[PDB]
This record gives sequence, C-alpha cells and structure tokens, in this order.
Amino acid sequence: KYEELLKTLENGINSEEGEIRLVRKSQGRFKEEFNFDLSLGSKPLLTLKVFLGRKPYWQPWVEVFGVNPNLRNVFFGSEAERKLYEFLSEHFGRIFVEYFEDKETTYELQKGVPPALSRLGFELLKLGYTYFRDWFIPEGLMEGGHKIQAEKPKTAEAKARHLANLKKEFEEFIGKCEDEGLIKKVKERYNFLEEEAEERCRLAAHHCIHACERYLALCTESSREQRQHAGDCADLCRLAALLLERRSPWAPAACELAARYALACAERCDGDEPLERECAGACRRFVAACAPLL
Amino acid sequence: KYEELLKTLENGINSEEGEIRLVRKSQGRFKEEFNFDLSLGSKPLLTLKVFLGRKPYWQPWVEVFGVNPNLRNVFFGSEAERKLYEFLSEHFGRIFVEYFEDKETTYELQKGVPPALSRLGFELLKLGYTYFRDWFIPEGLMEGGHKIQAEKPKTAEAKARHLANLKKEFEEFIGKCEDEGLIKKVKERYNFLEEEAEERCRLAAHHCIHACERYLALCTESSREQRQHAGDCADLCRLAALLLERRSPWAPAACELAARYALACAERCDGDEPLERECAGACRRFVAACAPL
Amino acid sequence: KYEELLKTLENGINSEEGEIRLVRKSQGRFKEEFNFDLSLGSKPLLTLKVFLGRKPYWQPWVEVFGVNPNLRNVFFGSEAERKLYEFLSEHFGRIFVEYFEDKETTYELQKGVPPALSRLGFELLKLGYTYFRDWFIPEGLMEGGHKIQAEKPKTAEAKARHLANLKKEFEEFIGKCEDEGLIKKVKERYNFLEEEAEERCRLAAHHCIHACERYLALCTESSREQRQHAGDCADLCRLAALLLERRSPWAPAACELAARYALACAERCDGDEPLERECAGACRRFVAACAPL
Amino acid sequence: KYEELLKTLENGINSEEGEIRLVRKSQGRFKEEFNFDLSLGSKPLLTLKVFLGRKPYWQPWVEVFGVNPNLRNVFFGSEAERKLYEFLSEHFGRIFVEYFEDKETTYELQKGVPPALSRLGFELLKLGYTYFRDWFIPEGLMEGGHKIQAEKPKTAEAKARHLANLKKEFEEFIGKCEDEGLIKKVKERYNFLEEEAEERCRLAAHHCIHACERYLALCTESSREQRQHAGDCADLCRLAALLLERRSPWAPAACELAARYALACAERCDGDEPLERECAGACRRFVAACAPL
Amino acid sequence: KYEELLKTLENGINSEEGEIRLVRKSQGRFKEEFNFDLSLGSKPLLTLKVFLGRKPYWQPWVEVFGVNPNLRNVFFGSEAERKLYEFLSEHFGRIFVEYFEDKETTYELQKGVPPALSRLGFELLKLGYTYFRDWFIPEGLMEGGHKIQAEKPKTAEAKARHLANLKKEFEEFIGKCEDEGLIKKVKERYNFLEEEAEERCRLAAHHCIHACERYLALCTESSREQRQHAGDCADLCRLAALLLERRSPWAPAACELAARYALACAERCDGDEPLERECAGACRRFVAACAPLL
Amino acid sequence: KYEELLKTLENGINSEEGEIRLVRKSQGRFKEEFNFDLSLGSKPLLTLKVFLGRKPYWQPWVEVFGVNPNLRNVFFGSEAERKLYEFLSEHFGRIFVEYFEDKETTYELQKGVPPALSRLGFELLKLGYTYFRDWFIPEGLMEGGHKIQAEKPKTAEAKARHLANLKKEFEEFIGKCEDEGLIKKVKERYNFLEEEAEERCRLAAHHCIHACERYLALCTESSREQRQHAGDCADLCRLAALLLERRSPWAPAACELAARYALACAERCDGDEPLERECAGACRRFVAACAPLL
Repeated sequence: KYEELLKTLENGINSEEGEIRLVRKSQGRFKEEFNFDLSLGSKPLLTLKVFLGRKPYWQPWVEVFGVNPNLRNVFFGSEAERKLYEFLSEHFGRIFVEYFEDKETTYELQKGVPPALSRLGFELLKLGYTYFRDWFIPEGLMEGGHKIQAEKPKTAEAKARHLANLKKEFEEFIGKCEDEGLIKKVKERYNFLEEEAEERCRLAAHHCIHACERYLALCTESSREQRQHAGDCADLCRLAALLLERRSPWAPAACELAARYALACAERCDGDEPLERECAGACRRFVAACAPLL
Repeated sequence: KYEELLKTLENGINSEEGEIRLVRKSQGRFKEEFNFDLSLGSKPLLTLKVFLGRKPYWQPWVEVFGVNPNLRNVFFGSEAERKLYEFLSEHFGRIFVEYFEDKETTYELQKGVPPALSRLGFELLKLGYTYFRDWFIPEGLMEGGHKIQAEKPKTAEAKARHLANLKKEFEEFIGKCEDEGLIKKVKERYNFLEEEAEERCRLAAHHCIHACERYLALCTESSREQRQHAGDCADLCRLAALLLERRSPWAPAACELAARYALACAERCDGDEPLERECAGACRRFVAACAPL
Repeated sequence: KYEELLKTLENGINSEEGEIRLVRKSQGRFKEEFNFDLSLGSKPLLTLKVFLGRKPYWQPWVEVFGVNPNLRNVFFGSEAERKLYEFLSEHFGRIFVEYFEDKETTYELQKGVPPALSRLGFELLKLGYTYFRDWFIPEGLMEGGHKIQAEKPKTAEAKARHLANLKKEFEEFIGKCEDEGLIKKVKERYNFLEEEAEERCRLAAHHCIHACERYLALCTESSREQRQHAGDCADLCRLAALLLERRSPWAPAACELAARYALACAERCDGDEPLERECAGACRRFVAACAPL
Repeated sequence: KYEELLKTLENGINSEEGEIRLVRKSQGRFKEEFNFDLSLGSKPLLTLKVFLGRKPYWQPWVEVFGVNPNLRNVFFGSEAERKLYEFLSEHFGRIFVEYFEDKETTYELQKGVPPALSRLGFELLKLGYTYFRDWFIPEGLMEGGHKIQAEKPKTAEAKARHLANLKKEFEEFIGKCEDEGLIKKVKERYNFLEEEAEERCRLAAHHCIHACERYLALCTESSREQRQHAGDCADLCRLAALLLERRSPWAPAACELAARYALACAERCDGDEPLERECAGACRRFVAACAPL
Repeated sequence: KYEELLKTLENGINSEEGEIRLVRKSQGRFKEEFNFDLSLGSKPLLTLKVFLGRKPYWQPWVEVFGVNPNLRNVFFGSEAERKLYEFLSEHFGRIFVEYFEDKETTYELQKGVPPALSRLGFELLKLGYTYFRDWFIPEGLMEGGHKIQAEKPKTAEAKARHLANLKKEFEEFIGKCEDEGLIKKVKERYNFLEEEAEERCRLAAHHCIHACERYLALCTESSREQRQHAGDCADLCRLAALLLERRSPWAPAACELAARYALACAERCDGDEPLERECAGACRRFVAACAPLL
Repeated sequence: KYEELLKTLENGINSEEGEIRLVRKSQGRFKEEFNFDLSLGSKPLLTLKVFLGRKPYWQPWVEVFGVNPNLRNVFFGSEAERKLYEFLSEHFGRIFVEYFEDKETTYELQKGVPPALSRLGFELLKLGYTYFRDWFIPEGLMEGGHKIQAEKPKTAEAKARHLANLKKEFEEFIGKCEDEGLIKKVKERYNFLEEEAEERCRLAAHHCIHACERYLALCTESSREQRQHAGDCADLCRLAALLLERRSPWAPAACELAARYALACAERCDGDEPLERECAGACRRFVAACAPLL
C-alpha cells in the first residue's frame, strides 16, 4: 500500500503544465505518516502530508498544502491538478486541500457556494468525494486552517444522505444568490452531475425494460404477481425514460420511483433461468443507474 | 331554500325504520334560523336547528341534536341516519351532530379515533364533508357541547388540505392503538375511502388530462418552462390511469408521484384566461382526489 | 345605578333615525342583571343585557345583541349606534356587541382587520374602550357567540399596553393585505386616531409637565439620579409640545423619544407621597396618549 | 340512583343554618338529567343540575349553581355547604360549583390561588376531588361560565398525578405572592392537607407493606431483580412509618425517598396474577397518599 | 506597503520604557508572510507574525506573540505598548495578541468582562478595532490559542452593529458583576468612549444649529419644507445639546434622533448656495459626530 | 515545585514493563513550559509537555504525546502506564493524552462510550480527574488533535455536578448500546466507582450510628431536638446500611439522604464534649463517605 505511492511519484505524474515529481521526502508525526515534497517540471509545486492508515480504526488521509504562490494560477484549474487528484482518490478516502493560492475557489466560497460546488470542491466531487467541510480558521490563531476536507461515503445510505444534503444546500443557495455569472457557473456543475446520471439511466432503463419485456413475454411458467412485476417495472422504466429523453427536470423523481419497482422486479423475479438472470439483472443495473441522482 | 325544506320534511323520508316527518317547526334566534322537530314512525325523533345562509359571508349550517333516547339504538347506524345526512349533505356545507347517544362514536372518539373516521363522522365523510371538529365541552359548564362538526371543503385546495391531514391523523392512531378490532374497523373505514378514491382518480385525471392537452395545445403565448410543466404533468397523469385500469398494486405510489408534479403545474400555470383557469382547475381536482392515498 | 338607566331609557335617546325607547324590561339570571328591549321609532330594535357590578371584584358590563333584522341597515353606522355607545360608554367599562348583522364589521373581521379597527370596533375605540376580543364560536355548538368584546383600560399602564399592541396589529395587516379600499378605510380609521392622539398629547404632556416641575422643585429628599431623571423627562416633554404647536411633521418621532424617557421617570420615581404619586401619574397619562404614534 | 336522591332531598339535610329541602324537580335536557331546586329554611337556596351517568362512557356529574343572593353570606363557608358537598361527594365523581357569589373564592381565584386551594375548591379537595378547573368565561358571551369544576381521580395513578401538580402550583403562588394574610390562609389550607396526608400514609404504607411481604413471600416464579425491588421497597416503607409513629420532623424527606422506590416496585412488578395486582396496587395507593408532601 | 513596515521598525519605535527595535526577521508560511523579532532597548520583547495581504480576497493581519515573561509587567500597560499598537493600526485591519503574560487582562476576562472592555481589548478599541473574538483554546490541545483577535468594521453599518453589540454585552455585564473595583474600571472605559463622542457632538451641534439657524434666517428663496427642516433640525440639535451640556445619560438617544433630521436637513437643503453648502454641511458633521455613540 | 518532577524522573519510575526514564529535555513555548522525552528501559516511550503554572491565574498542566507506536500495545494498559499517571496526578490538575496508539480506547470512544468510562479515561477517573473533554480534530487540519483532556474538580460542588453528569451519560449510554461485550466492560467500571464508595459508606455509617447511638444514650444534658437528631440520623444510617449490606442499587439514594441528616446531626450536636466531638465527628465522616457516589 505504501509503495504504490512512492513509486508512482518517483516515475512521475505527467501533465501538459509540466511533469509532477517527488523532490524530497520526510517522516511525519506518526510512523504511518509522511511528508512528500513535489515539483512541477523542475519547480517547487506543493507538499503532500500522508497518513497511510492503521487498520482497523484509522483511515488513510492525505493533505495537500504549501502551494507555490507563483504557480497558483498555473496550477489551480489545470490538467496537472486534475491528474494529481485522480491519483490520490485511487489511494485515499479522505483528502485536505489548502486554498489560499486559489483565487477562483476562494472568491466563490466567500459568496456562500456550497463547498461541493466550488471550483475546487467540484474537482473532488467528480472523483467521488461526497462529504465536505469548509475550514477557515484564522491563520493568526492557527496556520493552515484554510482547507477543504472531503470524504468518500462509507455506505450507499450516507452517500444518498450527502447528495440529498448537497441538493438541499444548492437549491437553498440558488435562492439567495444575486450574481448572474456565479449562479450560471454553479448550475453547470450540478447539471453535469445530474446529467451524467440521467444519461446512464436512459440506457439502463432501455435494457431494463427489454429485460422485463422479454421476461413476461416468453417465460412459460411464471406468476401473475411476476408478470405484474416485470409488467409494471417496464412501464415505470418507460415513463422514466420519457422524461429523461426529453431531458425534463422531473425525470429523476420518475427515475427514483422506477428504481423501487425495478428493485422489486429484480428481487422477486430472480432465480436460475437465463431470463430472470437478465431481467432481475437489468433491473438492478437500472436500480443502480438511479442512485447518483439524489 | 326554506320552502324546499318544509316541503321535503312534511312529505317524509322513507327508510327501513319508518318515515321521518316534520312534527313541528318554529322560528329560531335569527331570521333565517329554524328548528324542526322530527318524528320517526310514531315516536318523536330529533331536532334540526338550521341556518339558511346570508351570502356571501355566512354559510348555511345545520345542527343535529336532541335525539330521542328510546330510539338511540334504532337511529345511529341506520338507513334513517344515512337518508337524513344524504339529504342534508345536499343543502348544507356545514353540519353539527351531537354524538352523546352514539356509543360507538363516543367510544371511538374516547379512544382517540379521528372524528372523520368515527362511526358517525364517517357517515359525513362519505357525503363530502372533509373538515372535522370533535367538541367535548363539559355539560356542567355549558349545555349542548358534545358534537361533531363537519364541513364541506371551501375549495379544491381545501379539499386536499383536509384529506392529507386525515391520512397523517390515521397512521398515528394506527401505530399507537392496541385494539385490533377497533383498528380493523378503522382501517376498514379508511380502506373503503382509498378504494373509492381510486375511482375518483380514474375520472379526475381524465378531465384533468384533456385539460392539459387542451392547455399546451392552443395556448401559444405561455413560457416554455410551462409547456414542459404542463407537458410532463399530463404524461404523469397518463401513466397513472393505466395502473388503475388494471387495478394494479404499484398504483398508489405513482399517483403520489403524478400528484406532486400535478401541483407544480397548477402553481406555475396561473392566469386570467379560460385556458389556464380550467387547466390548473382540472389538475387540482385530481390532487384532492389523490390525498387519502 | 339601575334607576339612572331605567330613567334614561324610558325617557328616550334622540337621533336621525328615531327615538330609542325601552319597550320592556325583565330580571336576568342574576340580581344585578337585567334585559332591556328597545324600540326604534315604531319597530323593535335590540336587547341590552346589563350587569351593574358588584364592587370591587365584578366589573359592570353590557351586552348588545338581538338586533332587529328589518333595521340592520338602519342602525349600524348611524347616530343611533353612536348615541347608544356614547351613552353606554358612560356607565360600562366593558361592552359586548354582536356583529352578525353588520356586514362591514363582519367582512372586515373576516378579512383580518383587528377588531378595534373594524367598523363596529372602531366606534367603541372612539369612546375609550382599548382592549378588544373578536369572538366567533360556531352557532351549531353554542348560540350567541359572534360578538365583539371591548374594555376600558384598567389603568394608565393598561391603556398604553392595549394601544401599543394595536399599532403592532395594524402594520401587520397593512403589509399583508392587498385590498386598497379596505386598507385606505382602515388606515383612515387609524389616522383619525393618531391625529386625535396628538391633541391628547398637547394636554397630557402639559399636566405631565407642570407635574415634573412640581416634583423636582420642592421634593428635596430624592436621589440625584432622580432629578436628572425627572429633569430630562420634563425637557423632553417640553420640546415635544413645541412640535405639536406648529403641528410639525417631525413630531411623532420626538414624542416617541420623549415617551421612552417619560417611562423611565415613572419607573424610578416611585413613592407613597403625593408628590411622586402625581408625577409618575402625569408621566404615565402622557405615555398612554403616545402609544398609537 | 335517582330514587336514592329524591328520597334524601325530600327528607332534608340538617345544619346550623336550616334544613335543605327539595322544593321542586324537573326533567332536564337529557334522560338521566334533572334539576333540583332547594330551599334553605324558608327561603329558596340553589339548583342542582345532575347527570346520573351512562356507564361506562359517561360519568355522573353534578353542577351547583343559581345561588340565592339573599343567602350568599349564609351558605358559603357553612355546615350547609359542607353537608351538601359531603353528601354530593358520595355519588358524583365530578362536580361544578359556580363561585360568583363567593367573594373569598372569587378574590382568591382573582389573586392567583390554585382552585383546589381556594375557599370553595378546598371544600371539594377535602372530599377527594383532586382535579380542578377554574372557568371564567365572560357572561356577555356565554351565560353560566364562572364555575369551579372538580373531579375525583380516575385511578390511583391519576390521584397522585393531580396532587404532585398541585404541590408545584402551590410553591409558585407562595413565592410570587406578597399578601401574608392570603399566604398564611393558603399555607394553612395546604398544611392541613399534608398533616392529614401523613396519617393517610400511616395506613396506606401498612396495607402496602403487608402486600409486599405477601408478594415476595410466596410468589416464587418472579425475577430476582424483582425481589430486590419488592424487597427494598418494603423496607423503605418500613422505615418511613417509624418516623410518622413518633410524628418526626425528618419524616417527609423519607417518604419522598420511599415513594420513589415504591413507584419502581409498581412499574417492574406487573402481572395478571392476584399477587402482583394487589402488590403494585398497595404500593400505588401509598404514592398517591405521598404526593402533597 | 511592505517597506513602510520594515523601515519604520528599522529606525525604531520609541518609548519611555525603552526603544522598540527589530532583532531578527524570517519568512512566514506564505510568500506574503513574515516573522519579525523585536527588542525593547536591547532586550527581547516579542515577535510579530505578519501577512501583508493578497488583493482582493485576503486581508493583511498581524500577530503579536511570544512576549518575554520577564518584561510582562513592564510592557503590558506601558506607553511602549500603546505606541506599538498605534503603529500597527496604521497598517493592519486585523490583529491578534497573546495574553498569557498579561495578568491584568487575563484576570479580567476570566471574570467575564466583554473582550472590548478589558485592559488590553480597550487599547485596541481606542484605535478603532470594533469586532472582537476571545480565544482560549487549551494549550495542551493547541499552543498559541490564548489570543484576542480584533478587526476594524468594514462599513458604517457593521460598526454600529458592533457598538450596539458591545453596548448590549456591557449592560448585560454590569448586571451580573459583583466586584466593586472591577465594575468601576469597566465603566471608566465605556464612558471614555461615550464621553469622547458626546464632546464632539456638543460642538458639531453648536455649529449645525448655527448653520440651520443662519440658513432659514437670511436665505431668500427657500421652501417651507426647508424652513421646517432647518427649523426643526436646529431645535433637535438644541435639545441634544441641552442633554449633553448637563452631561445627561439620555443625551445620545437625543443625539441619535437629532442626527436623523440633521441628515434629513442636510440632504434636502443642499445645492449650490454658500448657506446650504454650510447648513447641509454642518448637519452632516452633526450627523457624523453621533455615530460612535451607539 | 519544578524539581520534584525533574528529580523524580531522573532517578526513574519503575514498572514491570521496564523502568521509565528521562531521555532528553527542552524548553517549551513559555518560560514555565518544558518538553521531557522519556524512555521505557532504554527504548523511546513518549514525551511530556509541561507547564508549571503561573500563580494565580494559570494552572499547571501536562501533555503526554508522541507515544512510540511500537510500544503501543505494551504500554497502553500496563502497570507502567498506571504508575506514570499516578505520579502525574500528584503534581498536575489538568492532563492531556494522545490516544492514536491506543486501540482499545480508540475503538471504545468511536462507539460512544462516555470519555470517563473508556479504558484510558477510567485510568484517570480512578486518579480523581472528574471533568473530561474528547478531542478528535482531524489531523489533516491540525495535528495532535486526538486527545483526552481531564481535570480535577475545583469544588465539592462541581465534582458532584460532574459525577452527576457522568451518571447521566452512562445511563444514557447503556440505553443506546448494542454490544454485549462492550456494555459489560463499561458497567464493571461504573460499579467499581460505585462499589468503592458503597464499601466506605458501609463502615462510616457503622461508626456514625454508634456515634449517634452512644450520644443520645448516655449524654446527660441534651435537647430533644438533639436526641431526635442523633436519634433519627442513626436510623437513616441504619437503613442506608441495610441497602448497602445486601448491596442493593437503591442504596446510594438512601446514602445520599442519610448524609443530609448526618450533616444535620453533625452540625447541631457538636460542641466541646467528648461525645459530640465524636458524634458530629462520625456523622461528618458519614456525610463524607457518601459524596463520591453521585
């Protein structure tokens, strides 16, 4: 677990803004803790502070800080930044990021944007981090207190709680804002999250319906509670589909429901056959397509 | 209006228990207020105290009280009771009924049953009265204070307001009660409503549906957030009937979805024109139908 | 007290609509309780139910009810109504008036107008009744429950308590109402009060002013926090009259300042002596005057 | 039940002020409802309006009202009043008494005395009525609304519920009142109760004590958390009597301890058997006794 | 902006307790951040940690810490201390100050004095800092957590909110205290703030009245809404004046009001003339004299 | 005060897990502040950070941190650990302890055990620390934020408030837990606290009763308010005794009360005699035996 990191950074992480490399390393406060100094090309970029974990009670986390102010406009918002986080998410469930050198994000948070929807928070949201905390402790009191903390959801349940929470704070945010430029930006971000879910739902439903359609169709010895299951599930997935194909905002409400009786259709039509292997199957992939919506 | 009454009561109402007749009438405290004493068969039955209204600010109401105790087990739960309320429901939007002589209603109310779902209150609910109050003022203080008051909803908006609250009142009792017979009785009363509600949805959605088709069709100068609104509303309402069609089990969930984005259509398609008047109208008559679900 | 009454009512009250006469009287439920039926001209008018008091614990009160419907558009809004209340205000600190037959009052109350500012309630407000209750108990439950109850303030302290609350009640209605005619009517009723309140201030400040001059002057053994208190109070009250003098627009702000540090003078200059009795007194009669501002 | 009444009232109740007799009776609004007019000596006294009950859902009640004002200083505070309530307490679990003609009660209620501790309410408290309501609806609105309503406790559980609340109501008044005579009167009324409560404890603990001895003794198949429960309860109750024995000053603190772990015995030793029925029973009759302490 | 500081400390800051001089400097955590070590005379005194700002989203701040315990009773409460803060306010809108070595202030805060009214907080209050935070994080958890943070108000509005807030906490404080010595001290402080405002109001009113007096007096073509404006404003300023001349506590309530119709008089009587140049003028200086009261 | 520490650690603190010794020392942030590095036998163990106090406003405190992860299972839970804290309580009223290297305690806190009843918190509870705070600041935000802080009660009053508080949180805890193993552990701990108090109460009562018994017995010129005092107190102490001898849970409720009228008996029966010297005496020792219960 420790070496996937050290070796990945030793070879380097490439980017169009320069290649990201390890400059210096040092032991952190605990035995499972380390400081990694990084360069971009040859110039100093930032430091990672890492804790590797101690099973079972202590999770790994990584802290990115000490960004070179001279690279702040170059780095923040660059594919360099993206590729670094992509790498970190592969290994760390909790991440902290100092935002002093990030003018965009800084500005946005000060205007009340939910943390998950700021320039920087959304980079992490895209990578699956769902629970956010915005720290802004006065540096005069304690330094290094201007950080976004982000964690991946431990269950399907918290994840939905969190997305529900972000949905609430967004709408609450939309309602109090009076910057036309800012609102538009914030909205592109939600849609993009909404949008990617809607497009997979569009298809999973297609092939959930056809699984349900084909199921009740030719499968010989089935119930009527089951041809009412595959029967109705397919029609839910149909309407869900209708709203999503016209890209209507009321689609996920439809998707959410259709998911329930795809789950109900999945759960109860399954067994050993090829058809209920794929009907219940396609439902569950339909039930799955719906979760990141809400 | 008063002569409509005097004529019916003099004429009689037939029932398995005898004819209900006007015995005697008299002028009340007010100008449009009257007391009608009724007999059932050969015996005295009860009094109606009626107010005919003073439009627009004073609604008509009727109070049923002073039941003959010799007839107490004869009247409550009878065709006589139905025939009278069925009758009264046609002229009064507001009704009061003393339930002292009705042990069922009494017992049920004493054990926490919502008034609309009590033996007596339920008869009124069948006839369209949606708002209920259970009064139980001590007689040592003021005479004439054990009454169920019930009202017809003032608007489609109110009609739905009353029913949603009643659903909420229903589940609380259900969960906190521990008498199965009572619970079975009450659930049964509740269930009958839902089933009748589904058939009410079959049509209300219909004259709601041809209303949204009619709205987005010819009404040109509307927003386009509105035609996605009126557009999606209709199809939600389209899918729903389909489930009641086959009388399907996964139906009440859907009308519940379809009703929420039927309300959003009502709210956002406001207007002075005929086209948006009947559109929002037809949507809202569907939602009221939907509430006990 | 009762003979004062019997004599006046037998004698008559003159008005543009006819003479109000005692038709018939009768002993009530209690010893000092009586019903007086009145005629207006040739026709029956209404009943007064009166209580004469049982000092100190039972205040006198009068209830106006049972209005002749043939005269309903004749009486409400008339010299007859004024003459009766103007009369009643001289003997009863508490009054009840059924407003069923008064559509204005009805409508206004139904649309959320505070009772004191309704057509009917306002007549009572003019006569010094400051505390109001709008009762609207359903007649199916209890007969005789649509009444405005109004009371004269028990103290200068109460007098001001009632009026401050009414100002608060006024602005809420103003802001949430969307009927200009009604709002204009109500603001007009409100405005008339303020204007009359300003002239009430012209004098109340006066016999408040010579009271503080009189207080700090000769009363020696008082604190010195008190003479800055009574001292500043007076001059605040001095500057204020000056603005009402010229009937100036920047006036109501000032009495509002002067009233706050008139209250602080009341509160801190307490005492058994005549000098502090009339000082705090005269300050407090000024504040009550000030409240609707 | 009604003939028990008619006979007693016709017969008379003797007292220092004269014989109370039935003057006249009449059928009320309901079947078991009757009005009895009474005379005291040669003069008319008051009316009883009575309800005999309709088991199980309608408790009997009696309302005392319409007192002869010529006798107002004769009746309230008299053997006549005691003899009537002492009598009524034997047939009615619920009582209403108009207190208009009782200045003491009036004054006390007007000055914030809890009803049970007012002159009138206290007479009822002596007879076992534990739940009180002081009604004071304005007569301009509804006639017959100044009454004390008092009820016998429905269970040992309720009996204690009423008394604990009254203790709480007592200390608030005590602390916020500044009339020593009134406070002395009220404390005196309160004190008399506590003293009588202690003797009530002497026995209730007793038939509570032999009940727990009887419980843990032979009842074998009980938990062992229960025999420490029933075990400790009893000894707490054992130590307590010992302090009332000598009528000791450190006593009320102890019954207060012993009552808390008497309640825990009630709560945890539940059961269908006779042995746990009378055990929890005897514990709970002790706690109700304990509450005013 | 950076050099006004470095040079001012290089020449020195004088005081009767010794001269304040720069001993050592060092780069802080960010590029715009620095540590300045200071001496008093020749002896070590304290360190400043400074952030210079990064327009537009990051304000400058300065942190004073690491006070020599040996100079704690000499330094705290001295003109040396005063002159140092006077200098800092000239350049920094936010300041943090460690109070371990300050027995007076420490004691007072522990007794509940609002932070703005403690020995040390009032030194800063005098210099215009209006928003306060009292930090007392356990040093065992985090060191350097016993600090007063103080900021200047960003608007006239917040300033009044803050003064209102301090007025509320003071009165609330007065009411719960039972130390005769402490209360007296706390009160001298409020008065001094109250007092300095009252004395300028005394005069601004004098010359606001005379501006209004002279205005309605000789100015030929004016309205009656305007001779009611200058007319009434002058009389407000008069009463205000009366209460302030007898030094009555109820004066600022009067001053506050008179300000409104001095503002109303200022706003509406102004235009091109010499007289409304100075009438509206004198009102606005009267409206201005009133603000620091409340 | 400073040297009792330095010398005690120089000679060493012994334990069966090895002897605890000073490795290195260093000056802390303040003049009254120090870092002590410690060894177990010859191996590194942990660091103490100490503040010695500055009378009157600043209490001493000590911070234990930087535990060797390699000794974490050896150290935590060992008599070595016990003896170190025993020593610290003798000199410090406030203590902070880092718990990363403590698997037992860590696990338990994460399950909601009141801090005073965790493995580590109870070690301190036994030593008289009564007020607890559980810190778990994210190390990514600030390191060294996973600590238990514990303080001794400043008065008899707070102490009872605290014990009452722990009693409330315990019962509240018992009610929400669903780990049979964990609950049992948590309960042994409360009982042990409850138990040690009950056993002293058993005896103090014995000799309080006999003090009261002997008092009213032979003492010639006494009141009847006094023979009602010693009279009744003895009987309270008797019942209290009865419940405690059968070890009934309802005993301290009895003990609590009996304490009141032992106090009442103590206070009022005392004076110059040998008997009221010991009666009031024995009561007060009875009143005293009761306090740590609740």
